[PDB]
Amino acid sequence: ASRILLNNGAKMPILGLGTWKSPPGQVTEAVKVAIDVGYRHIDCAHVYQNENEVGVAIQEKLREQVVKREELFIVSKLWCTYHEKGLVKGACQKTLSDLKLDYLDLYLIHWPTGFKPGKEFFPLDESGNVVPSDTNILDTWAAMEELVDEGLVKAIGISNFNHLQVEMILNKPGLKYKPAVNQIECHPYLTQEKLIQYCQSKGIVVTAYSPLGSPDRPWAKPEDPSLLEDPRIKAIAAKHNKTTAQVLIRFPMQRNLVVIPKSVTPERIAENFKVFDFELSSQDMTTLLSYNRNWRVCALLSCTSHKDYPFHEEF
Ligand SMILES: NC(=O)c1ccc[n+]([C@@H]2O[C@H](COP(=O)([O-])OP(=O)(O)OC[C@H]3O[C@@H](n4cnc5c(N)ncnc54)[C@H](OP(=O)(O)O)[C@@H]3O)[C@@H](O)[C@H]2O)c1
Ligand SMILES: O=C(O)COc1cc(F)ccc1C(=O)NCc1ccccc1
Repeated sequence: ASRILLNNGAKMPILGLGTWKSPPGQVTEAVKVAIDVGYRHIDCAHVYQNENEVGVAIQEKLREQVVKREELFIVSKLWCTYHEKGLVKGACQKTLSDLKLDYLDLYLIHWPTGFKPGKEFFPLDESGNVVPSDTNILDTWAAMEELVDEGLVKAIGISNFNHLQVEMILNKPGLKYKPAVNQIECHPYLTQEKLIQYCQSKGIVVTAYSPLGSPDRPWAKPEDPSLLEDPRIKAIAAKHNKTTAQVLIRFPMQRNLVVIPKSVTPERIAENFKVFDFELSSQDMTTLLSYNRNWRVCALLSCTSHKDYPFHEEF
């Protein structure tokens, strides 16, 4: 099936288009192309600095009647400097304004780490440490719940939450809406079995980010592992007459995950969508899982001292 049922009753397309690092001068056409070739889910964030341009594409396709709003699933994320309960609504409204929408299908707490509010996405002390917020994440969650009740978002969720942090939300006194989704890094070098099992057992859908290993991540080093160039994954792809990227996208789909590969290249946007016509064997799946190295694309040293930094825990 092309969609997965969320715990709010809505269906979420299991394939979406990522937009982190998509240049503002290219992302409008990227999203237009994606919608033209069948994508119905776009993953966005305020911190990506391109929501206005993403919105231009969505709006044109709605105006052109290529797709109805109800058929789209648009996701964005609350940045760390907006965890203060009194700032959450305004942050959501800014994202809605930029995307030119009157609701989001899903709004995520981007990271469990709250930062000092202000214009800077990463406010630093004079010694280079990120400056935290004293806001409790349970209070941030209550503010997210208000967005559902005010009609700004259809679903709320979390991102980069470790299992104890997910548990904190699930155990929140007076919890009104469970998180619908936990969006986490996941690919054959960071397979996330423990966290995935935990979330799924609680009815939380997992979205896999950086499924191709984020080769355009700005902190990449030449000697880093490369999923797209792994000869073992290439061999599995060859067996199926698919590309390595297509195998990397199909892999999380067969684990009942949502997956959000990013591209601004029209040929690749189309390629990445052509993943509903083959099946990896159980053996293929277990073989891909065996490549786990606990290797993370997404982490940040400046935030490792933050009390809510998610990656000290095993999972
Ligand atoms: N919640 C979070 O904290 C978080 C963190 C990271 C990512 N994300 C989300 O997840 C999305 C995906 O992750 P990502 O952007 O880190 O990396 P990714 O999707 O794993 O990889 C993107 C890179 O792969 C290239 N690529 C795409 N398709 C390809 C294909 N078929 N063949 C060869 N190369 C291909 C892209 O190049 P071109 O664009 O030049 O074609 C780009 O350099 C992000 O854009 C964002 O929406 C969320
Ligand atoms: O956060 C994303 O979606 C992708 O990464 C970025 C995307 C951006 F646009 C800007 C920054 C980052 C970044 O460094 N993230 C790592 C991080 C952020 C916050 C707390 C702990 C680790």
